[PDB]
Formats: sequence, C-alpha cells, structure tokens
Amino acid sequence: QNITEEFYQSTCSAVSKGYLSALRTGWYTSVITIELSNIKENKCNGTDAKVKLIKQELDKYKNAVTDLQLLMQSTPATGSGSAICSGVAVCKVLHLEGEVNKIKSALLSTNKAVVSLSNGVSVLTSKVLDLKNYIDKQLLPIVNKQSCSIPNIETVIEFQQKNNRLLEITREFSVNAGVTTPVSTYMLTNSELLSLINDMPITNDQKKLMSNNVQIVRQQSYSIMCIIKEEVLAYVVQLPLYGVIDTPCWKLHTSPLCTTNTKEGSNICLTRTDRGWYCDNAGSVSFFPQAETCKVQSNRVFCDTMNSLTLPSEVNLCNVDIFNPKYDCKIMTSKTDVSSSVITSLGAIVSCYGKTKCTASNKNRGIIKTFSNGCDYVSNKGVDTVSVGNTLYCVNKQEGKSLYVKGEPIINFYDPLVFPSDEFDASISQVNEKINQSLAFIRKS
Amino acid sequence: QNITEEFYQSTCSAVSKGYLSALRTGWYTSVITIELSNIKENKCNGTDAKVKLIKQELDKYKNAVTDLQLLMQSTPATGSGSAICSGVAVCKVLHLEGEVNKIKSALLSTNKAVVSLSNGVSVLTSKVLDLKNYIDKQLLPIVNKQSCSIPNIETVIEFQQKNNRLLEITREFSVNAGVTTPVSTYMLTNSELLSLINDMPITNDQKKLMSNNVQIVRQQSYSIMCIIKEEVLAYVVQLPLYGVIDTPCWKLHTSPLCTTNTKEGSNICLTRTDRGWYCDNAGSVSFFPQAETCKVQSNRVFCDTMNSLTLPSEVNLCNVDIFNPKYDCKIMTSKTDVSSSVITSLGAIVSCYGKTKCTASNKNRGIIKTFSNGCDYVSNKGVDTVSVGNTLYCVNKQEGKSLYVKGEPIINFYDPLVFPSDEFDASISQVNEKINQSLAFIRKS
Amino acid sequence: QNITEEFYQSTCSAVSKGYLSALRTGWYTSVITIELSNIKENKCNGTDAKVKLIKQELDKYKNAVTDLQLLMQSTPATGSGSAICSGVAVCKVLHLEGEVNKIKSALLSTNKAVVSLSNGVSVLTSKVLDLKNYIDKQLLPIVNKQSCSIPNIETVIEFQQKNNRLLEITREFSVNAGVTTPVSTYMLTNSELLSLINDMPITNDQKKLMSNNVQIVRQQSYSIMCIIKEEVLAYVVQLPLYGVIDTPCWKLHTSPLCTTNTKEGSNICLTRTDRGWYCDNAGSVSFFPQAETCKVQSNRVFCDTMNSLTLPSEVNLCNVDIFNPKYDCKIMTSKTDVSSSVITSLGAIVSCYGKTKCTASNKNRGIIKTFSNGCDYVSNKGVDTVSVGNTLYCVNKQEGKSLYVKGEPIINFYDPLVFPSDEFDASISQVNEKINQSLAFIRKS
Ligand SMILES: *[C@@H]1O[C@H](CO)[C@@H](O)[C@H](O)[C@H]1NC(C)=O
Ligand SMILES: *[C@@H]1O[C@H](CO)[C@@H](O)[C@H](O)[C@H]1NC(C)=O
Ligand SMILES: *[C@@H]1O[C@H](CO)[C@@H](O)[C@H](O)[C@H]1NC(C)=O
Repeated sequence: QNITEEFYQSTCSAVSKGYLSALRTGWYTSVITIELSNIKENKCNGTDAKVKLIKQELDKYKNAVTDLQLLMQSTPATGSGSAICSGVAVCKVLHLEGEVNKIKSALLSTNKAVVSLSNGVSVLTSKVLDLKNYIDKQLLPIVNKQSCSIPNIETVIEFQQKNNRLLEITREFSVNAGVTTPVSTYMLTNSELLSLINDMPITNDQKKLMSNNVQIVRQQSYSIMCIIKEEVLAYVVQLPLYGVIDTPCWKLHTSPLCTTNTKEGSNICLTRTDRGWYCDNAGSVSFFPQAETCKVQSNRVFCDTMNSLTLPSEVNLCNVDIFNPKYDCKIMTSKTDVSSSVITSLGAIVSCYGKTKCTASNKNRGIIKTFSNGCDYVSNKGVDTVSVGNTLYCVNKQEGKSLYVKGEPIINFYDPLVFPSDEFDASISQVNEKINQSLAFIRKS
Repeated sequence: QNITEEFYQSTCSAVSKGYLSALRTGWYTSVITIELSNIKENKCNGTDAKVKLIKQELDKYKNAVTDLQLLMQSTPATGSGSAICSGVAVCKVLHLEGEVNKIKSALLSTNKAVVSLSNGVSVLTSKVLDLKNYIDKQLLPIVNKQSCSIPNIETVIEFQQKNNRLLEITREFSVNAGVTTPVSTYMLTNSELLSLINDMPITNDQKKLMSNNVQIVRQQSYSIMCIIKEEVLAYVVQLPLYGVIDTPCWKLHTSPLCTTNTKEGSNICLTRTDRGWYCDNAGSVSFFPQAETCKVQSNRVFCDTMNSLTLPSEVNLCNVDIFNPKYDCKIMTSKTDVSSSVITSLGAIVSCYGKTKCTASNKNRGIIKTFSNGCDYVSNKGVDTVSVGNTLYCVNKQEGKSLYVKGEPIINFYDPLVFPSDEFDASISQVNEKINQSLAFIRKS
Repeated sequence: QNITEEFYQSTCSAVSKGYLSALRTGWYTSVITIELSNIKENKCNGTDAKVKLIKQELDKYKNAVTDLQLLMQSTPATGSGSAICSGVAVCKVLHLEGEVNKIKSALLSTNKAVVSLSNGVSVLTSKVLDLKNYIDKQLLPIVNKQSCSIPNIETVIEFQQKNNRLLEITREFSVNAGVTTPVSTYMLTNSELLSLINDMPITNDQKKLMSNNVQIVRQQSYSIMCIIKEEVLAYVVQLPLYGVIDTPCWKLHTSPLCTTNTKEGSNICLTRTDRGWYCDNAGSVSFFPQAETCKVQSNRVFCDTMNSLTLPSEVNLCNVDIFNPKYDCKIMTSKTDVSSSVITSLGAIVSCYGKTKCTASNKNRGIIKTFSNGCDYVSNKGVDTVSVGNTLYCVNKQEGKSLYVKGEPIINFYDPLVFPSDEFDASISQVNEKINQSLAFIRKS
C-alpha cells in the first residue's frame, strides 16, 4: 500500500491518503467457563507448614468466589450498555435453569465445544481453568477428615499458580463492574484467543486479519461477567467482526490560517473543523472525530463504528474545493496570534505567527527550512524535526509521496472590517451570510 | 423503585426519573499500619539455595522500604489536595513524636483498635500485615550469626507471599505520589473493608449501603501515604460518608433540534445544554455535568459533591416549560445537518437530518420504526437496537414506563432571517434579546 | 523558595509565584537487554511433579517470546511518534546485522557498558535479566536427553521468579504496541534507574535532580520495544533531559466575573482565558494549558515542552494591566449566573452569584468569612475549607504570602446594552471593536 499526502496551502489543511479500513460492524460472543469447587470451610487440627499454606490459598479462593457472588447480586450500570447487548443476551440466557448444565455437559470431555443455547445463539464455549477437579482431587483429601493429610510441596506451588488466574480475573471484574475492555491475557490467553479466532464462523482472510492484529482485537473487545452458579463461573468475551474491509480511508489534518498583517488587532483567522479519520462506508463516509478511537497498523485503520458520524461522500469535496456548493465546508473563526504545528503522516503543517521562530531540521545538516508567517508545510524527505518556538516535534519517517498544492490562502479573500470573527461552530456559507448581513447595514448607510 | 422517562418532542430532550441519591458529603479517615523490621544487611558466607532465595526476597523488602522513604522525603503535589485535607491532617498528626508509638501500643495485642490522636480525631486503626514479627522471628535467625541457618522451604514461600503485598502497595503509592484512588484490594482487602465498614460510627442502613456497593465505595475513596517511622508504615484510607440519601435524582438527555427544510443553508438548530445528572439536595439541585462522575447501581446514584454545581430547584422547570420566566433555560444554536442518537434509560432520542437512514429494530421482527427528519424518540418496549447511518446502538432493556410528550418543536417558532445561529453558551432569554436587537435594526429600516 | 500569590479583584484571577522550572528539552536514550534462550520444545516422558512445574513455566516463557515476536512483525502506529524519534533511531540501528552482536559482546563480562552504535550514538547499555545463561545451565540438563533430569525445588521457585519479569514486560509492551509511558519498575527497577542516572553524561546537579524525583522522571519517560533477535531482547528507555532549569514559573487561576444586578437577564460576564502554568523560557514564555501535564514537587515544576505553547513575555502583563496595549489579553464572555470556586496555591477564588451560600471556614472556629455576590478571594491563613452551595473544598495549607490587589471589577466598565455576550475565544481589543461597531449603528440612528 502506497501512502500519499496532500497539503492545501489555501486552507492550511492536509489529507493523508492510501489507508485501508477495518471498521467494526458486528459482534461474535463466546462463553468462557472456569469450573469451581463448591466447598465449605473445614478445620482439621492442622499446623504443619504445608497445610497452612494450602488453607491460606484456599481462603483466597473462597473470598474470590464470594466477591464474584456479590458482583452478580448487584451489578452497577456501565456506560457500555449501548455496545454489549449481544453478550448481555447470552448472560441472561445462562441464568435459565438447565442452561449452565448444558454448557457444563458439553464441556465434560473436551475444553472447547459449540453449544446452541435456548435463545437461538450458537456460541463457542471453552473451559480455561478447572478448579473443581483440582480442588476435589488434590485438596479435598487434605481438609476432608478428622485430621488433615499432608500435601507435597509441588501441590502447594501448583495451586498458587492455578488460583492466581482466578484472583486476577476477579480483580478485573470487580473494579469494572463486570465489564472490562480491553480483554486481558488473564481473561483470555493469547493462545486461547488465537484458538478462538481459528474456530470462528468467519472467512480465512478474517482469521488472518484478527490473528495478525490481536492487540487491536483485544482493545476492541469486551469481557462481560455472566454468572457463578452450580460450580461454574461463566463470562462472555465479545469480539469484533469487521464488516467494512479494504475501503479507502484518509486522515484530515487542520491548522489555523490567519492573515499576516504586522499590526496586532488587524488580523483575522479561520480554521477548518472536523479533523480526524474518514473511511468510505456503504455509500457514505464514516467520520471519527476523537483521535484515539482508531488504531493504525500498516496502512490499515481499525475503528469501531459506534465512535463515528455518518456523512455524505460530498464531505470529501472540502478537500478539493472548500467553496463548493455541494457540501457546506465547516470552519471556525476565533482569532489566534499563537504559532502551532501538526505532525501529519508524511510531513508537518506549521502555522507561524507573530515573532515565533519556526524551522525544519535534518539531524546532520541543521536547519534546512525556515517557515514565514502564515501556514506552510514540509515533507519528511530530508527532514527529521520541526521546531516551533521552544518546542521540537519529530516528523514521521514513513515512506510515501507528498504533494504541495499551492493556492492563495482563502483568509485573504475576506474584508477584515465585516469578517465574522469568533465563530465557534461555523461554515463557509454561514460566514458568507453573516457578511451579506453586515454589508446590508452599511449598504443602506 | 419505578424508573420512568419523559421525552419532550418540543425541545428534543428526555428526563429519566425515579432514581434515589447517595451523594458524598463527608469523610471517615482510618489508619492502616504495616509493621516493618528495622534490619540492616548481613552477609553470612551463604550459598545454600534456600538462603539465596530468602536474601533475594529480603533485598526486595529493603528496596521497598527505601522507596517508601524517598516518597516521604519528597512528596509531589497532587490535583487531589482539595479533597484530602482530612486524611492529610491525620498524616500530619502522625508525624508528631509519640503518636506513632501510640497506635503501635494500641495495636500490641489486637489488629484493630480505636485511637484518639493528639488533634481530636478518634480514628480506627488496624494492622493488616506484620513483617517485623515475621522477619525478626523467622528470618533473623538466618542472617544473624557468623554462618547462616537454613530455612525450610515453607518459609521461603510464605515470605514471598507476605512480602508481595508490601511490594504492590509500594508500587501503587510510588506511581501516584502517595495518593491513590480507587482504593485497591492491596491497600485494603474486601474482608478488611467490610470489617472497617461494620466498625464505623455510622447507622445500620449506611453500613448496609456501603457493604452492598463496595466497588463504588472503593472508587469514591482515597488511600494517602503517611509515614515510615520506627518500624511502622502508616497510611490513611479516606472513605465516603453519604450525607444525601434517597432524594430524587433524574438524568437529562439532550439532542440537536433543527428545522427540516429541504434546501441546505436555510436550516437553524438549537440544542439544550447541561445534560447530565440532577439530584435534589438541601433545598437546591446538585448538578453533575461530567458523565462518568456518578455511578449507578439499582436506581441509586452515587456522586461526589465535589464534582457538582449547585443550582436553584427552578432548573427543573426547563423540563416542563422551557419558555418559563422563573429560570433562564440554556441552549446553544450551532447549525448541525448531521444525524445523531442518544441512548436514554428507557429508550432512544434520534435526531435525523439530511439523507441519513434512521431506524429502530427488534431482533426477530426487523425494522419496526423509521424516524423522519427532525428529533424523535422510541421506547425500549419491543425495540432492541437503533441504527443511525452506519452506526448501530443497543437500547437498555431495563423495565420502566416511557411517556412521549407531544409538542411543536420550538425551533419552528423562530424566524430564520434574524435567528442568532452559532451561539456557544446561550439561553432562551439571551436569544430573544438578540432577536429584538436584530429586529430593531430592520424596524427603523 | 518563597511561594507568593496575588489575587486581582479587577479581573477575578490569581497568580501563584515563586516556582522554579524544570522543562524537558532533550532525550537520553539507553539500551536495556534481556538475554534469552533459543530453545525448542522437548518432551521427555516426564511426569514427576517438579518437571511438570518446570515445563509449565517453560511454556509461559516460550509464549512470551513468540508474543514479543508478533509485536515486532507488526507494530501498530502510536500517537507518540512525535516524541520518540530518538529511541526509534536507536531501535532501527539495532536491526542492522552485527549491531546486536556488538552490544552482546560488550555485555559479555559486565552488566553495564557504553557502546558506540553504527549511527554515531554512544548509548549506555545494560543487561537486566539473563535467561539464556539460566535456561541453558539449569534447565537444559532437564529437557535435554531421552529421560528428563529432576530439578530441585529451589530451581522451580527461582525460575518462576526470574521468568516473571519477562512476562510482565511482555504484558506492558503487548498492550501498548511497543511504547509504554510511564516507565514501570518492571522495565527498569528503581535501583537500575538510579544507577543509570549516575552514569549519564549530565552534570552532578542534574543527577541529584533526577534522583530526587524518580517518579516524575518515570512519568516523563518512554520505554520503546526494539528487537528480539539472536537470543537478545532489546528495548530503549528514553529519559528526559531538563534543558530549562530554575527559571521563574507561575500558575494563573481564573474565575467568572459577572455584574451583580438583582434582575436576571441584565447581567453580563467575562472570564480570563488561558489559565494554567507559565514558565520563563529562552526569552519567551512556555505556557501549559492542560492541567495535568506539569508535575509539581517542592516549588519545582516539571513540564514537557511538547505540551506547550510559546508566547511573548508580554503575556504576563495581563496580570498587571489587562487593558495594556502591548499584549491583547484574551477573555470569553458567556453569561453565567452559576457560582464556582477555584482552589489556588495559597487560597481560593470564589465567584458567588444568585442565591448561592458561599463561605470560608476554620475547623474549630466555624464560618469566618461570607462572600458577597461577585468575585472574591480568601487566603489560607486561618482558613481550612471553602463551601460554595452544597460543595466543600479544602484549601491548601502550604506556607506563603498572599496579596489581595483591590480594584474595580472591569465588568462594571461596560454598557450592558452593547456588550458582546457569548464570545467563545475573544480578547479585550476584540470586545472593544465589537462595541465600537455596535455603537456606530446607534450613532447614525
Ligand atoms: C450574498 O449576496 C450575493 C449577491 O446577491 C449572493 O450571490 C450570495 O448568494 C449571498 N450569500 C449568501 C450566503 O446568501
Ligand atoms: C422583546 O420585545 C418584546 C416586545 O416589547 C418584549 O415583550 C420582550 O420582553 C423583549 N425580549 C427581551 C429578551 O427583552
Ligand atoms: C473605538 O473608538 C475609539 C474612539 O475613536 C478609539 O479610540 C478606539 O481605539 C476604538 N477601539 C477599537 C478596538 O478600534
């Protein structure tokens, strides 16, 4: 994939092109079980040091089970309810009588198994930890008599190792009110996640996509606590299904565009708004305004469409003609005599104003470019850093082609006397009507 | 508790009612001690593998103590100073000579004990870990001679388990400059927190409230590091006292209300501001503008009044008459031809504009409602999801009654030519004076 | 250092003076190596409990190595690229053939060593964990034959302890796409960080500065994953170099300034903008608008100049004469009949409006000051808390001198009829031109 960039001198904005989409549009739920031991406290006149270590680890196991129980007695509402109704439907199905027995029977001989629940959902279940078998076979002979049997020291170490995953899963589920994201290796080991991906009802390119980007998959997944019932701890892992794949995506970068008069109080400014990620999606454009909601890897963007707005494809014409009548290109006009810079995919936009010292350097050649007052741009070819005032930024050294599209700054087309300055959420046509209305009060006068 | 909701078609806003408050108004401080061992390094010609393991764990203990020491030599200021003066007053009292000896003497025979400090505060102290007794009884005979004694392997495991809590407490206190929130199970185990709640000078309903919502209590608590002095590590846990209980609380949801003309550039919009949580409090209303500052459980809201504004109770009349002269109902008027949705407690508000495809579906019946252009609403009765453009939201399936309050959208009462569009922080009366002022320039002309 | 404060009654703002700077201007990169064992799976008819524990820990080691391998096959782009080009240049140099052999040879006999890479960077390398020596000397004799040798139980415990740091480093590098900040004790122990500081090519006062503020140094550092190659795991720790030291720094606090007419709808307001941290820097002022980007210790501020704007030193004259022609003092004018408070370094600003009950109390004397309507201030001398409505704030009890600079509130100099209210990003001169333009439409009429 070839990454290219285009700087528009007329609007002080840049577009980084050539990116491929992977937008989340669906969910795949899966049940993760941990087999627990329904045991009660036994005291057996025990004092041997190995028995003490075992009972200590057993009390940490009992407190972990009761803590998970108080999590299902009262579950605090979360801000994620608009994205977890699928996993929640699976957890509500699990509360029916006989359904946990159903997954418990299917996982009697194997760790993984497909189970058709009583709500029409054919989920993939697995058993990642078996504490009922371990406690009842290796531990119960110790606390289960008049005097305690002595366990070997290997059992003490193996049980602290096995019980550890229960304690960390209980910690993540406890602090997050039963809904965690991202999904940690405690909730699902990388081996278990990759094995779950291979067994999903998805295409082979989608298994290769999710398997090569497991950390992004984890960051776009949810782990939801279901129930502790009948010696079973069940929780749902909700994994993303990327319904939009390989559609063009581009990132818009914007910076203030002011006039450069030498007398303060006579300058006006404008800045394009709605900078962020754009991806073609189903005849429209999916826009991602928050900056961290889209993870980038090698020219592929992984977004969740729940963090998007749906815009007409004509929004791209703000990049080709900001004065274009098919879409009303949005701007803001607060004045700004302060310098700033934006590091793009293949270069840097610099808005230099006032007395600020703006420059672009190469590590071994020194200063190779000095920006004048106004908005300018430099590619990463031969440039390592950009300095604005007392701040030094690093330019991304990724390969690609930049194109400097020369053009007159549109802020110069505006009469300062009637310019509407201080517009927070405006548009090109909004500014033009405010100019026609301020010009009519002078036309009559 | 019955949750109800009301959608106001006239203002594109909804109010979710029926919630009970629990607002934090006071603090209960408590001292948590860890008994340390004032020991120095001893080298004893040791090479046996068990001795090596013990000295390794002992060096991790010494580095944890010196790290806590450099935390009290220089404590970085935190953004939490406006909420921890109570716990800080207890830590400053502890620095007096003889006060740490006082808590150290009261906890000579028991783990928990009430102590009257020299500043008039009767605090509940406890001793959650005893490393001085363990190191001096089980470890000192090993490093304390010409040649080292051999410890049994159970001691090596028990000491790594005991020293672990010191290392994790030191890690949380080190990365957070001595002030951590929420309070982790390392700072205070769930068993210790519940035991502390039972012993507090609070009513039995307040102990039941805090004990049934321990994770919310932890998230609204602070752990403050006090001192390492004379073989004692002391830190304060500051727990919330919920002075406002069972007062009505409601959540306001707002969405843009535009006109739906078919020609772009001729539409105006308004949006109610100050969406969030409202609770009746002491003759006024406590408003919570940040969304995540109030945790919800089963119809109970748990807020910290430090994240609130105090408003007159007439602010509720924006929900009954936005044109009401007792309170100046605030709005913003930026234009917005972009569609959006808000998931409420019992349904969903949809602002559909332009060509956006807005719908509400049931999982098995399909699309059951198509929104027209404008602001509309649908209850969760029979609805599972809402789709706006390329985005699908899940509707909360909580039981309650919704009421659709029909009314003419107030944006239709405004002449577009003189509407003040692009108002960031405005009000209904603010907009009306700007309309009277723009109408006077035309009245004379 | 003497901390002083100045409240300006005329503009409802305060300046906390007397702070010394430490601004980050450069980076010092360092290579951290972990010697790994290139081993493949061996199965040896083993069933003894100690052998099982060892093979389990060995599988967790192999999955940690393959997980780090999939992190270097595909590295997701991060939002930190503008600040890590130095460490990234070191990681790219490491990918050259023979360069990892170079650091591997220099660290053949010692843990720490200076290495001149093939890109002109003289970095300090160290070897914090040696798993190749441990696995090949203590573990290989177990899995390396027809039947497995039996390890002693001390080896099982020592290997779980040693392998633990690899698993936690792999976890932090996995969830963060190879770039972590702050730098944890797993990436670099406090002992290793202090040893690295002592060996840096910096002055003795800078080593004392960074050694006394290690947690702030960690929070302003980066750990970047380099490569797993030829039995070596290498990653770069990028530590801050504080190029600006002991320059004056001050913190500006602002609060709304309204008129106090008794009839709602007749009041206007203004609020100074650009509250935050200011530090003198290289003939200009470095301004830090985000509040948490500057850590404060004992009168020293530690900022990263990447989170700053560069302003002329005349910006300080907004504190002495807001009407001063050398710098256009910025304000916003949204109306606000809501009360609020700002806790400063030595007191509290209170903006009391409407019916709000504002007061300042001492813990033992009770209410000692009642604020009237308007903007006022109280020092921390004798004051413990400030209550505004239903909210109680704690006043910082730090010693210093406050100065109450009396003056007429400038909002009273404005005619309400022509005031531009609802200005989002304005200035004193911006407001004056809007008043001259609204007065010209009345002058002719
Ligand atoms: C301003 O007036 C000109 C002249 O008739 C017209 O062509 C233009 O469309 C007007 N602008 C707006 C935004 O109405
Ligand atoms: C606008 O003018 C009308 C007509 O006198 C008056 O009743 C109304 O109060 C005015 N609005 C404002 C906000 O002053
Ligand atoms: C407003 O008019 C006065 C009178 O001439 C003038 O002195 C002042 O500079 C003007 N203000 C602005 C911002 O132009």
